[PDB]
Amino acid sequence: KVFGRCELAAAMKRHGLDNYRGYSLGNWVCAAKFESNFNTQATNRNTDGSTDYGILQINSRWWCNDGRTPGSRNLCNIPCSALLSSDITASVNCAKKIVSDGNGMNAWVAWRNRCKGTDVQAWIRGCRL
Ligand SMILES: [Cl-]
Ligand SMILES: [Cl-]
Ligand SMILES: [Cl-]
Ligand SMILES: [Cl-]
Ligand SMILES: [Cl-]
Ligand SMILES: [Cl-]
Ligand SMILES: [Cl-]
Ligand code: NA
Repeated sequence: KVFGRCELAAAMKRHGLDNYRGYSLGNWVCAAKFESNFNTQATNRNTDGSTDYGILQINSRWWCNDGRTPGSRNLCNIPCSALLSSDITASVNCAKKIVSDGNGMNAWVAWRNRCKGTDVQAWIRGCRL
């Protein structure tokens, strides 16, 4: 599913990502935009053979199992394809564990390079929330 901007914001808010670990909702929307373009079916292989899945491009090296990432972990105890559902519950819950790992949203390189230090609340502007 390709989410609408405010549609995704509302879904993330509902799931408690708004100000999770102090990251206002706009951070998560901004991140999702540059990770997946709001597409739950997004997948991208990394240089190391691991793959990123879903609206928040969660990595198979550490967080999910895709049957093909050698010497990887599965810290969110899920098959990676579960993250490609039109529903985002698995993504959001796994993201809560990631952003608590110590690095915050710097875990998402695209957030650090494209969202961090910007006016991220602009990503929820005009949204009814
Ligand atoms: Cl947009
Ligand atoms: Cl694997
Ligand atoms: Cl393969
Ligand atoms: Cl594991
Ligand atoms: Cl959802
Ligand atoms: Cl933090
Ligand atoms: Cl915000
Ligand atoms: Na894995």
